[PDB]
Amino acid sequence: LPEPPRFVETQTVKQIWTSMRFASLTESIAVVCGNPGVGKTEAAREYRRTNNNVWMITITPSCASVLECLTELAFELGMNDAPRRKGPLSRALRRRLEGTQGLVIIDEADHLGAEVLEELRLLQESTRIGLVLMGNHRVYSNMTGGNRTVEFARLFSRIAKRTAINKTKKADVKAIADAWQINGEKELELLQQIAQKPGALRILNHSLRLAAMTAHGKGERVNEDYLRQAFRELDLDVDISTLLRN
Amino acid sequence: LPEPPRFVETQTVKQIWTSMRFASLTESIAVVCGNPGVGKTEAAREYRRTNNNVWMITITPSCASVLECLTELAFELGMNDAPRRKGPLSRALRRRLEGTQGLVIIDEADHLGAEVLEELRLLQESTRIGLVLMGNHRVYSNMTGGNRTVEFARLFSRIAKRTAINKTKKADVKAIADAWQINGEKELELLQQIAQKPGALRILNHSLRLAAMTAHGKGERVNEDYLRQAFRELDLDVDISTLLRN
Amino acid sequence: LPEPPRFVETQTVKQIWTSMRFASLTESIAVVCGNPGVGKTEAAREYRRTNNNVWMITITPSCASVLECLTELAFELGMNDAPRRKGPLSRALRRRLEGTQGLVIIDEADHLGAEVLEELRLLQESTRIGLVLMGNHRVYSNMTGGNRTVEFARLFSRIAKRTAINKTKKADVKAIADAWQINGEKELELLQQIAQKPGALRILNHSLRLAAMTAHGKGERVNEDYLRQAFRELDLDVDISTLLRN
Amino acid sequence: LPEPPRFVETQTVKQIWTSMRFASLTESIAVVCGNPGVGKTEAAREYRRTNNNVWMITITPSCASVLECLTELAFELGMNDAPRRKGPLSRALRRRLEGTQGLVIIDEADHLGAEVLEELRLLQESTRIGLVLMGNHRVYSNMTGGNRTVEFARLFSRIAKRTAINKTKKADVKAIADAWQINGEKELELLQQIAQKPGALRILNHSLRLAAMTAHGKGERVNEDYLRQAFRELDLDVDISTLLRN
Amino acid sequence: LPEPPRFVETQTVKQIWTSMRFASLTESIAVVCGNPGVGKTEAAREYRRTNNNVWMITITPSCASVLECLTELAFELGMNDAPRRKGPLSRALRRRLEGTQGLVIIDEADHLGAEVLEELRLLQESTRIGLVLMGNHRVYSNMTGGNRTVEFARLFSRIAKRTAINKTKKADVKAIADAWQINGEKELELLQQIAQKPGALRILNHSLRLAAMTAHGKGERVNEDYLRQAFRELDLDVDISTLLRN
Amino acid sequence: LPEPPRFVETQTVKQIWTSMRFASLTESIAVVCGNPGVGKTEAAREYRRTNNNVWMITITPSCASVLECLTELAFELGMNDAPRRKGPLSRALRRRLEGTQGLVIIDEADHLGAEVLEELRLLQESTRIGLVLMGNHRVYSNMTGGNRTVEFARLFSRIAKRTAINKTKKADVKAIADAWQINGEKELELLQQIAQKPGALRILNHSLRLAAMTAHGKGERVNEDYLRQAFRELDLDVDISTLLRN
Amino acid sequence: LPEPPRFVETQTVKQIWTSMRFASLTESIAVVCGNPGVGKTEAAREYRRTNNNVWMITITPSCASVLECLTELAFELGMNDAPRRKGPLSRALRRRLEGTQGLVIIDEADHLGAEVLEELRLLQESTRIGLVLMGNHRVYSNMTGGNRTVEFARLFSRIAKRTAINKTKKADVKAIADAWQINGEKELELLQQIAQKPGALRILNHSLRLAAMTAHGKGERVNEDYLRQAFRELDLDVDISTLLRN
Amino acid sequence: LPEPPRFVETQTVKQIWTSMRFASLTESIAVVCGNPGVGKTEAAREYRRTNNNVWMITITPSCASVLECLTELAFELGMNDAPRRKGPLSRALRRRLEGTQGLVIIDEADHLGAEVLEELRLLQESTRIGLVLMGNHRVYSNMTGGNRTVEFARLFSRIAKRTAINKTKKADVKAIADAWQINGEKELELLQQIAQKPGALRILNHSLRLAAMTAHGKGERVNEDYLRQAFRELDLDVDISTLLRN
DNA sequence: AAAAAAAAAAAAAAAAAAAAAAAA
DNA sequence: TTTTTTTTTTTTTTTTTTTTTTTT
Ligand SMILES: Nc1ncnc2c1ncn2[C@@H]1O[C@H](COP(=O)(O)OP(=O)(O)OP(=O)(O)O)[C@@H](O)[C@H]1O
Repeated sequence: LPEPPRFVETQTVKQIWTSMRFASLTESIAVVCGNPGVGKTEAAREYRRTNNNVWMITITPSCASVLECLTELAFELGMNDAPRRKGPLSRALRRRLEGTQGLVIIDEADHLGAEVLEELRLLQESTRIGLVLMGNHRVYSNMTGGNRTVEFARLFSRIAKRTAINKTKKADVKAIADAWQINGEKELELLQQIAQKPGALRILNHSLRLAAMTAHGKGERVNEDYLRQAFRELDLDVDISTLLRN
Repeated sequence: LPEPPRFVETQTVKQIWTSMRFASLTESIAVVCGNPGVGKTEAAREYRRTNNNVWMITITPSCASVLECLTELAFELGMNDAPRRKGPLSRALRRRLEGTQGLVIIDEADHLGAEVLEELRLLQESTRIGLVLMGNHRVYSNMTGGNRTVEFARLFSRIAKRTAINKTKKADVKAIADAWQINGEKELELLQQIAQKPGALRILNHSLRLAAMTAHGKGERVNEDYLRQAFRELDLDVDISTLLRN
Repeated sequence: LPEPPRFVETQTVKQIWTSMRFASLTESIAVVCGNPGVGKTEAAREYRRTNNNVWMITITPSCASVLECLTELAFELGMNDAPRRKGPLSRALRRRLEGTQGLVIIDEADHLGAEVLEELRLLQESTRIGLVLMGNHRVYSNMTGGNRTVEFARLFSRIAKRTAINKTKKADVKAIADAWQINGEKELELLQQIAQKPGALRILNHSLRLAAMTAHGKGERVNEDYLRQAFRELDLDVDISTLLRN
Repeated sequence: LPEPPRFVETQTVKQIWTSMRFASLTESIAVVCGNPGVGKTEAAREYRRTNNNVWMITITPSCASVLECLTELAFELGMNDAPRRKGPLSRALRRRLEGTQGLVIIDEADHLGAEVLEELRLLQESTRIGLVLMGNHRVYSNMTGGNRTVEFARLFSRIAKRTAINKTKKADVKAIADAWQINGEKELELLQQIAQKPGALRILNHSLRLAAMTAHGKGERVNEDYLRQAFRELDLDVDISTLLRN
Repeated sequence: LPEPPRFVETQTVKQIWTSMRFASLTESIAVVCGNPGVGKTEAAREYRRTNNNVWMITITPSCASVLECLTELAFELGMNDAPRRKGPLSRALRRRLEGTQGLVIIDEADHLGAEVLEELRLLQESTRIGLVLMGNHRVYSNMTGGNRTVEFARLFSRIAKRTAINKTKKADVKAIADAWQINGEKELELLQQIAQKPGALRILNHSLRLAAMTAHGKGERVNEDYLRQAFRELDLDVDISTLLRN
Repeated sequence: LPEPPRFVETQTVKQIWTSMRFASLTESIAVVCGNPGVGKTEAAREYRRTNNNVWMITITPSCASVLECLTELAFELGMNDAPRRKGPLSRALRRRLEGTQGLVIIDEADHLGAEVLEELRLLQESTRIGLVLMGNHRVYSNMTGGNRTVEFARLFSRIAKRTAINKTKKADVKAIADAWQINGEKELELLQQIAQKPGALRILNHSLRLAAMTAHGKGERVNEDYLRQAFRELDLDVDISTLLRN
Repeated sequence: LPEPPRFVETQTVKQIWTSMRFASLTESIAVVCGNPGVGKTEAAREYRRTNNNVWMITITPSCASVLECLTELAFELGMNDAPRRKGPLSRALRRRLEGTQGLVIIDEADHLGAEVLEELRLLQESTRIGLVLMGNHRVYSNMTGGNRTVEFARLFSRIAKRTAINKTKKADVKAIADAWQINGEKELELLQQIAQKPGALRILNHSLRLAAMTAHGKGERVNEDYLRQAFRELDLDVDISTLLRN
Repeated sequence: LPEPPRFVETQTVKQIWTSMRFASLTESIAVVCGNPGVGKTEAAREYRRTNNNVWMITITPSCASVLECLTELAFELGMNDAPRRKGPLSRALRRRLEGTQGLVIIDEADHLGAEVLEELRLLQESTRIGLVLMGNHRVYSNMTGGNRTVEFARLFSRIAKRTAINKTKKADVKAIADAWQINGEKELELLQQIAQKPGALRILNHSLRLAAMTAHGKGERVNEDYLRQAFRELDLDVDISTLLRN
């Protein structure tokens, strides 16, 4: 019956916000790398919404070059009239970002190459801001493993605080259930089981939203039956590569 | 005598449409991969024609790169003046697709590489639309099987609902026959046999259209004789790799 | 004395033309694969000459990639200003070929790989034209034999009608002899014997042209003697790999 | 005393020129494969010099790929600004060689692989010219011997006339002696003996040139003594793999 | 006391140089293969130093492929900007080497395979230069012995003059002693005995240089004692595979 | 109490250094092969440390191919940006090593095959450096024994000085004891007895270090008791293949 | 009732740990070979878990080659992006393992061939770590017995400490019983008798776990009856090769 | 009249299932070997069908090597894109089977060699699954009899539970008859007599199916007459050896 | 012990034609 | 006009190796 909670401050969200606060305070690059669906992107979005002078961009493979990444950062800054060349855009970003003590949150930073990462590191160094590189466990692995540990030496030195989010914690699903008004022990155990699945918090949110929608359509309250039905839906455990083969 | 039916709503078509509706509502990526000639592309085309704010593109090996796939998507959107660079085109697609709650159906998505699939994934994430990847069993097999379950981890994580179409069901051919005005039990059995041949509805439609054309030319009604003649035609059981040796 | 016939409509030519007409009407891929020198390439050329909206290309190993094959198809279309990229060229071909109900005859289609064949079948599907793959037994043997029957599954399902030309039939050589004004039973027997040689119809044409040229030079009518002299020429039965050894 | 004859029209040269004329007239591939030092390369060079619209290239192992062989052919054609890709170069060759009824002489053609030979065959077919292939017995042995006769089936069918040069005939050495002003019966017998050695005509030419140079230096006429001295030179009968052992 | 002679024109050097001049004049391939330490490499180096338009390369097992061998030849030619592909490099070598009547000296030619030797032979044929191949008995043994006499048939036919250097002759050591200011009969006998050892002239030069260095250090003239001490050094007659066992 | 000596100059070390100086001066290949644990590798390492323009590499079975051995040599040279192909890397090594009169110490050279040994031999010949092969008796045994004395003929001829180290000499262990401050006659006899054990100097060093560590832990001086305890340790006389059986 | 102990520090475990510590300190190869089921692999695993900079790999017959064994070691090191060639992987291992003074425990080292054992020995030499070879009596028997004591001479010389585990000792089973809370003298005697059976500690662990499971299911305490039932199970005394015959 | 039962849960099937459960629980290898046709393979297949995370492969002499056996195991796992090398395939199997608590049943394991059995044992050890060897008495006889019991010592120690199936038991045929709706005492005696014949359950099933087919053809019920006729059929007592010679 | 066959397959160039948008 | 870039790619192979097995 109640409207779904758009965002809840879980333990993982609190840790990620602490990492971003440290990055903005010490003015050094921070790495927030975790497995998919652990609450990273929504934590970054909520941090951007609730904190002034915080700018967040995502790195698509189309915006994975220096000019396109700088243009994305400028568009996030509101500089809709930014120059379309590398040098003028870099200088405009240096002028606009300086003196703000901001926090440029590079979501999906694993797509960044060496040149773009060097450009971002130089921008942070000459701007004195926080640069939170996000993504998956490839963010750290890109800066280590042979020739990459000497080319990325300066960038790896800039990294002050690094956070690894392996799996969604029990406190996270507990907070989500509390925000969803769920009290049943069986329901909590089912939510915890859904959490350990790949795409942890995404699958948890999909199951919760589908169960809430089904209960609202049927005019009843959400219980373990609706959660189980939603989790059995989505065909998560379907080996569809073998279904077509056989 | 009556005109052939352009499209008939079948069980497989209904399941695919349910998957599309779920993808558009939940705003998460869905996978619809089936064996050749099971009714995926035609159902997707009918969904696009009957529903507003629904966009369909096909992924040829020529349009299997980020720039070309984004250009195809823009051309589907009606943005005939789309930018020719990766970044500006991605931003234009983000502005155009946002706020529509649409459904971008990526037909033949098995041709997409890691880069293009990742870019489309990020576009869906930052746009809040539904992405329906189609093709064959290789769509799922690309995202699983070793090193590709950690590179495609995030893309696998967004996948909300996946639908398997191994072979066309009896209800599908029953609906096709009813739309074709076929009542004979022998004709129904012949259609059922025709469906299980490789390329189920491709061969079924070819045989039905040929039988109808032959009957109309001869001025008679369609019966089992014309169906059998059409099925014996098309040389499906011709091992044309051995008619030359022997 | 009479001028040689540049082309004669025969049984093999009639069957190949029936296959091409079926491919153009049903708008589905057709395969015309036979042994060398049976009357396939000339049949396709004559079909292109006598039928409008019919475009024929040959696939050299240099034009066996997607970009080069699409450029060859565009040049056949008269699009001498075709784009030099894969995507723009594919879209230009989609625009130009659409609405014509044409017939793209891919001569020597055995050279095409999986990528180019997949691109061509997708172009045919999105354009609603007839695609005729031509060549030798490898045209079909490429789409069967293990992993190639599941990668080429959709393309194999596209194949509506497949025609095998193992050896030149008796009616074919009879029609050619009639076009060459040959009545002698011994001459017909010699022509039939010449046909069964490898490179059947090429050897037939070479022998006929040589005999006609020699008879015209000598001022006499063509008879079995000139045919025998021409056939004993061309050194068909010369084991030239053992003449050097011995 | 008289200057050596650069080229003399021997019987083998006449046969090779007849094969070349037949290939250029019939517009079909011809094979001229013989033992080393029989006069094939010099006959081809003289044919190219004395006949217009005749182009000759040689196939080194570096120029044994499609792009490099096509570039060699273009450079022979005088197209010094030829494109550096397979497709554009093939199309440029098709445009330039078409309408000339020329004769593309492929010297050392046994080095061509299946791909390059197939491309050259298709170029000849779509250009209507004469392709002449030479080398050693491996030219024919490449297109025969099991799987090689079904892969090279079309190319073997193209072959109109094939000429074998096992060893230089008595007429060849007779013509060479006549051009060299040699009348002695012992000298003719010695030249015939020199011919039967491996590398027949190369050894013959080397011996004749050495004898002529020695006679000119000594101010005398060439006789059997100088021929014998030259033939005992060149160390043909030196088992140098055993001279080091013993 | 006097400085050692860098190079002395021995009888073996004279014979090798005669072979080089014959190869450069006749413009045909020559082979100079002999046992280790006989003076072939130094003779080639001195010929390159004292004669213009003479190019010498050595064939390491890394430079035993067509591309690397052609790059070595180009670097010897001074073409420091040679193309890195097979075809363009071959054409550049053809253009640069043509019209010079040079002498491409292939040291250690026994490492060349069939492909590289074939390419070098065709380069010499189409360039009209002299190709000199050195090494050991395996240079000729590679072109004879079964299937190797028919694959290497043309290359064997090209060979104009082949020179065998089994062991250094008495004239060689006599000239070396004369250049070294050695007159004692015992010293001459000791040098002759040193020559017959494996690595004839390598050991001879090493012993002479060591004796001269020791005499210069002691301030005396070189005599039989110093040569004997040097020859007893170098541990030539040490069965070092048995000193460890016993 | 005193720190262990890192390295001590002994008779075997002096002989090996004399061989290395001879190889670097004469610019010819030298062989230093001996039984395991005789002081070869440490002598080579100390020579590299104390002498400029001296480069040492070891040949692991993975680095026993031409490309990998050349890459090892380049990495020893400091060429961290060396090319990854055989030819360019060989030319880079030729350029870098030339004009230095250096000494390439090939430790564990018995793992090199014919190809890699030939490449290193030609590199030394074209560079005028000292190639000091090292290892065990197989270094020489690979170059003799039938067909191996004619394939390795040039390499064997180039071997200037070969040094055999069967067992560590009495002077070697005497110098080691002097560096270890050992005066007891019983201790000297025990060290000599330890020397004759297999892995002579490895075992001697292990025993000395263990005795010194035990004495330092107990606060006493090293005597015969500690050496005997260390030698009874290390379980050299344990027939561990019969302990498990019994 | 109490949970089973995952690991107990037996006397054999203490001896194996002493050997591993000696190998890591002395930086020399150690051998831990014994009869199966004595407590070797679990001791190595526990040592790896409790000590930092300790890497343990196992040698399957598929991982018995140099490349696969080095890849196994790299994967144990944590570099999932290790190069797949012999040389680059060896250099990456040398770089990563250097400066750590680690302990690479090669479990099941009896499967290693001469090449792989030599490569691991050289890696340990150039890295200064402790290589602990494990397995059965064949580990030593591979390095002794004729030709194998001279090829494996260096590897045998580098073996610092070798430890024999013939059978599980009384102290080991006493410690296991103490960790299992077993006090009965009859139970202790039964455990001792179980130990002397082949596969000593595997059988002991299986019997103890089955007895504990049966007691927990029946709600009683483990005594002599449950251990006797478990030992009579597992069908150790079943001559199953004679049951089928009779 | 009733359809034949596909499977019946017999006493032998129950014992085999108990052995498989024990193997999957104790995480140790189990051996299920018996006489041919005693209900082993079908019991294993039924257990695989009715249990999750259970994988069954058969070992034929074609797939009796390490690479092919691992490929078959991977194909059973559904990894149709498994690597083709020994090491990568072994690592992929280790990653896929780890944590699944699986049970790999190796049907007809007597064909496995020492290398493949060792690889499977190490895979089970490092994966913690249940390896069920299967076949005939050779499975155990390969692990005992001299040198085979010291080479297979570890594998023999790994074997937890071994089950012998000498012949089909009375309860087995009783359950089969009950599932086949047979009540006659004479029919039961005939089935029992059929069971003791070689190929016990294969022969019993063949006789029962033939009798049922004959009864259905004649429209009567199965009784002793039909079973006797079926048993006299199949030529079980026909000695082919003596009829042909005589 | 010796010769031949059938793969996987992974790292490394390099090089050349085509727009193609934008600022002064 | 003048320039600045820029980026996107598409093909070019090229090699180096790395077993895997299979038989005689
Ligand atoms: N429970 C059962 N009910 C009916 N038939 C059975 C049953 N178990 C086995 N069979 C029959 O046994 C035959 C083959 O299975 P079975 O286990 O006897 O083979 P096997 O000789 O052990 O096999 P292999 O030696 O190849 O592993 C079939 O005819 C099958 O019908």
